[PDB]
Amino acid sequence: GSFVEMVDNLRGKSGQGYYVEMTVGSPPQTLNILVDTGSSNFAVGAAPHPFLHRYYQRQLSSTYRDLRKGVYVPYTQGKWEGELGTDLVSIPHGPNVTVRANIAAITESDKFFINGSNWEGILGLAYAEIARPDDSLEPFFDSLVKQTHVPNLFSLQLCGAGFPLNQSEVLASVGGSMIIGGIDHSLYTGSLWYTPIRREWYYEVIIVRVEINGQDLKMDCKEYNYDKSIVDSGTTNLRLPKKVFEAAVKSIKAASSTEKFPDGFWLGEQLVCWQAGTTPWNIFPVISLYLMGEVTNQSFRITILPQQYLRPVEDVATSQDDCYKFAISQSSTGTVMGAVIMEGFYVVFDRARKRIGFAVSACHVHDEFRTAAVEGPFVTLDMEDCGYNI
Ligand SMILES: CN1C(=N)NC(c2ccccc2)(c2ccccc2)C1=O
Repeated sequence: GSFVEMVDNLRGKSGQGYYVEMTVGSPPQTLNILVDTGSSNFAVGAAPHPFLHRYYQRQLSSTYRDLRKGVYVPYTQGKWEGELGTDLVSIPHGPNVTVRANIAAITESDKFFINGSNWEGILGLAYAEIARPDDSLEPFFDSLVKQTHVPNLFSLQLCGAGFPLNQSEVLASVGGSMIIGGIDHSLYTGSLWYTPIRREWYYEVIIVRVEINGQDLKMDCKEYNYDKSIVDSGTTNLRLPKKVFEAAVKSIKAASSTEKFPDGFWLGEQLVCWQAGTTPWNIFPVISLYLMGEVTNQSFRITILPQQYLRPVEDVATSQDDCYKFAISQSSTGTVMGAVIMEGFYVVFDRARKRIGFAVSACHVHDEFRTAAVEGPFVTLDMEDCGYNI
């Protein structure tokens, strides 16, 4: 492990997000910032909000520069709005550099901040193409690489605890690592396998085959990537296109048929509980996603356990039962490999070589009988046809 200063610099959990400490302005203002590979703006709370105990105070920063431009960011379940500017930014448990970066000072929001998440802003790590208002607003990572000698690569080890963390525990617990400019070999086991970044906007990838307990879902592979497949630390669940979700849920139900679960469970709305320590992991299947390899006609697979796709939640009665929600849900916007999937792996965002690496995480939750896996190669034909075109 050659990046000790950055190891264990994340906190949080899949449901509320994983965050890294950052500083903004002169003198430095410390904020906790959501690590989001699914967006491209660096945006921070800059006005009082009921869910924020701190926020960016531009009037207190001598290095603040006003860009005299507003930004309006609506998304499916809410929105944020703010004022654009630039300031000096650092990552205390990061590279030892300070950069001048764009900052959207959030002045108004709806269902953006999450009560008790402990973060006050978001770090959009994807590409300029999806930055708001447009691609002229340089993302943080682009600024960092341009201004310093930091290599154009970052890697994420998101560590799910495998059980619920209360308010005190989640603040005191290590949630993982964000390695800026490198790969830390202590964070994974086995080999790193790489899939191409199809296009630089979201971190888009191509899924070529899906299995549930080794059984091929047998859908036309274009369905798996309709209308895109992305790697997103800012999404909790593994989200699948409607038809893929319907086929996967049918297969997962069939594999786990020895126990009947309510419709609300499969809809990802309701929790299910078992007496302490009796979760029947073995009845649930493993899920393998095959990804396009770097070599022509070659693929590899990543395999997750129910310890990844069943998200630990506290019981309504804070009982001694072990409870979970089903963290696979449908999408009308393509596949999303969210935090519950990323929790199984060390994920290398190799922007320099336009590729994403996956290896079994040193912190993935498993049992004595099964582990997550990253394996290959497999001979896979016409993988280009798996990609969707509008
Ligand atoms: C799926 N997803 C995401 N990865 N980041 C969010 C986002 C952020 C900025 C602009 C559009 C979407 C997000 C993250 C945290 C809270 C709210 C929204 C979002 O909705």
